Amino acid sequence: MAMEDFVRQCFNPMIVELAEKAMKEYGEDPKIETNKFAAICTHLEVCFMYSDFGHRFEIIEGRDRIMAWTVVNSICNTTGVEKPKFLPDLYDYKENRFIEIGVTRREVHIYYLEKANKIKEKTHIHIFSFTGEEMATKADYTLDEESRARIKTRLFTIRQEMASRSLWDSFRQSER
Ligand SMILES: Cc1cc(-c2noc(=O)[nH]2)ccc1-c1cc(=O)c(O)c(C(=O)O)[nH]1
Ligand SMILES: [Mn+2]
Ligand SMILES: [Mn+2]
Repeated sequence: MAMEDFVRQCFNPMIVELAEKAMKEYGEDPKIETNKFAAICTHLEVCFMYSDFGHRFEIIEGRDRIMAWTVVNSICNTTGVEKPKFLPDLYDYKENRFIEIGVTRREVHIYYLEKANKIKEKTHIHIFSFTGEEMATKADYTLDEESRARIKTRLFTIRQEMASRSLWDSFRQSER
């Protein structure tokens, strides 16, 4: 699979390994579910990028479940903020709120409703597309123009890379 080769070549090994771990532990093979693998990596990278543009953010996504919940509990105990039912992706120490990060091959409003419906919580939601569109709750985009622009550019580059290798048509039809 070119798709597996693309993944190993466009994401850095820590991300690839983190994505592989999370698939394999749940009995999913990244050489078979190659679109899912590419999606997990993409989303991981966005979460890491989002975190890196701030010690403003706590990274929750990408840790094992014990650690993610340890981090969430520890944030809750010290800030007082409500404990989410689902593991979010980051915590924002400036805005004092969790963030759910969405990356979608579909329209941002569509994916946004899917997320908000799933955590109907007082978690902030920020959706990115592979087209440069974003949507965030209350149109509050958390980051500055430049950090958002780097995320959008990276996502658009992944898409175009996939398109170079004729993987994009498959990739975008494999989301809900
Ligand atoms: C990135 C991803 C991909 C899939 C997926 N399954 O088949 C695919 O093509 N993608 C399912 C869930 C998730 C996912 C998305 C999120 O935004 C997210 O916060 C999580 C999470 O588990 O915390 N998982
Ligand atoms: Mn997550
Ligand atoms: Mn997410």
